[PDB]
Amino acid sequence: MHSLTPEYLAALRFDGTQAATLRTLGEYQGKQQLYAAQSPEALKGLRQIAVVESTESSNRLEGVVVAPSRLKSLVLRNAMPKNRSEQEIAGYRDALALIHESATHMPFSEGVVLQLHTLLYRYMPAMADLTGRYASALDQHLADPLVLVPLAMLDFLCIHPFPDGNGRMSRLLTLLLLYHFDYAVGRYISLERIFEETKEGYYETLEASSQGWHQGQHDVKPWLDYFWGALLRAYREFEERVGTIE
Amino acid sequence: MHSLTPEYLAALRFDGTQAATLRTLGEYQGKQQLYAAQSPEALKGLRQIAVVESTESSNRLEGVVVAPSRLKSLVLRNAMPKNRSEQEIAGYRDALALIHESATHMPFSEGVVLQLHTLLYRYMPQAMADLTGRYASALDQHLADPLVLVPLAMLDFLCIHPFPDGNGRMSRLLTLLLLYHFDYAVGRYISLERIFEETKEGYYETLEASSQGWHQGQHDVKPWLDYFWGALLRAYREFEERVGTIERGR
Ligand code: NA
Repeated sequence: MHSLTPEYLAALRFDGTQAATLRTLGEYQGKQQLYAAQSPEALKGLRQIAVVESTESSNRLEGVVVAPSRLKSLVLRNAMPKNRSEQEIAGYRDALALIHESATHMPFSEGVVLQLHTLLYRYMPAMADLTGRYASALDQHLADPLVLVPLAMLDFLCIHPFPDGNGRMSRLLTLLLLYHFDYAVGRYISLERIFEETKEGYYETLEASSQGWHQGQHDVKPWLDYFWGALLRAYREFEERVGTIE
Repeated sequence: MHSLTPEYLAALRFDGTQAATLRTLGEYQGKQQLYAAQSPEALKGLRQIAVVESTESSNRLEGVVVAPSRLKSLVLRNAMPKNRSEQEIAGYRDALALIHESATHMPFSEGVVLQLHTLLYRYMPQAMADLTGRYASALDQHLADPLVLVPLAMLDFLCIHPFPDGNGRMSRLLTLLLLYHFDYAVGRYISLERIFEETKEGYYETLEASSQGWHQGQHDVKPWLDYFWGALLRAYREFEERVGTIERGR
């Protein structure tokens, strides 16, 4: 878990641009409750588009697609999957549904990760060291959660802990950890979709930042800049739908 | 203007702590708008305390004090000053009130700075050229977050020492002015001057520390930034404690 070691984290340095990006994401989080108070009538409409786009993009990034009309039925009218592709959609759908409704009760432990992985594949016929370093980084404030969350996911993808679903699991765990710090934009704007729309950047930054990872000499700036950027696109897109402030 | 030079700003680097601090202040900034509308009563109560503390504390840091009963008659009843001490309390009172009501119509221009310095010495018997245009240039190009530009502009303001007298009080008044330009309105409900006075040792140790090698443009602004942000946090944390009390024991 080279990204979450005390040595690696204590060495991280941010330029004036990154610093401003963090302050800006702090601002968006703070206004989350205002935006809602101003346009609660808009929240339902956003959720349905997000829940569908999330299941659609997260699976399509893995080459899994279903007929457009079946996507609707599986996600919105709880339909039964009839083939391998639909079974992977219903699986992500259930995992996603649980995180949106219980993330604040689900800690980042092997138990929860295995629980979510089990849902993801429920229609199909060193996590201890990751969760521990992450837990230890929070407990000691070794870095802001907007740094730990993305580095933990970088390490998760490098660790490649399950034979299948590591990419989708990384995207599901991203929502889970963001909710632990009340970064709820993921509920009204699909992060999986935002990543799929910047698909090239998503995979280039992950590969660039996972280079030299085994030696602990990897550079996380490419992945952080991309992550914070997608998180901003989500807030700006959420803002463009529920007004602004004074 | 060694702190607001593109080279000095493009060079600044922040550790994991400083980064978390900026994120935290960003969090507080964007939430006191709804935190206000949900507790209007508590505010008006804290405001009549901060306005008195701001004037009391900003002037006492300069060794200027008045009778305890006179302080309230001057600040809350616009009483007329009857000696030099009261004339400085009254001047700050007027400049402070002007900022709390027109800050968003008062850009950081030489005009606004002199307008304020003139008020500060309204009851008394009797450079900024670049600093302002340098800050303007830094904001326009986004060379740094406003939580960096503001504190560095005040460090430069104090090092320039542009007025024969008032530079200290002026820096504290200008701090509130600039913070309002970025929606950091906690200074109205929790006195930033008082928070500085309660930690005066840190206020001066960091200003003297971060101004070493200032003329050659090779000074370390971390001591001052860390102190400033820390003070701005005590203010917001203290605002959440006070609004969480006055609204539970009605
Ligand atoms: Na909890």
